[PDB]
Amino acid sequence: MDSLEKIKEEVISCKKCKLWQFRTNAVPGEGYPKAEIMFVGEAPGENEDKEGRPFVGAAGKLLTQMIKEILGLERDQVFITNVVKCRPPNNRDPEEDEITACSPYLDRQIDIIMPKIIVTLGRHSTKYIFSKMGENFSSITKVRGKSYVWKYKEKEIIVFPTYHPAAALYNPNLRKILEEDFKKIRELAITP
Ligand code: SF4
Repeated sequence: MDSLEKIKEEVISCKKCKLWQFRTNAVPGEGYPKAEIMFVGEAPGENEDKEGRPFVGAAGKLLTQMIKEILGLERDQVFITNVVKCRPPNNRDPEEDEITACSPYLDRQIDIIMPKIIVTLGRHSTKYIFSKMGENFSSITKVRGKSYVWKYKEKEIIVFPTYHPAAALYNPNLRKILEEDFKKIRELAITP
């Protein structure tokens, strides 16, 4: 039967799409298997590729700070991954065939974890999860900052799209919006 350990083993040696040829390390994701909050980013950047870990660049440091200061959580208490788990060449966006190849890993991670909340960081992860939900995706600007109920198996999962933290690094206005969004995520997390 499936497990997060099995998914990690498969990802680390995966050659299911052409992205494998460009990587230093695949990035399977990390965190608590019973996380109430699951964060899903786009694809690994350069530092993520180097470390084999999600959100470790400057952007990841900001994410960590927001999780700590606004949500009141350590990274070990949440689960963090990416819709595509290898760094696209020259940091381009992932192709549709790459998302198709890799996203079953994310499906399997969600299946196992069944978080209360999935926070989709950026337009690619948001569009992907919306496609799985059957929810209409317009743009990240139009859908961010709202909760969407995803009836999934026996449970309800709250999907909360926001901007990717890298977008907030050098943009004070967008960072305040991201912070406000994390405040809303906090309220959702603590409310029965
Ligand atoms: S991006 Fe995903 S599907 Fe493609 S090689 Fe890496 S782990 Fe496999």
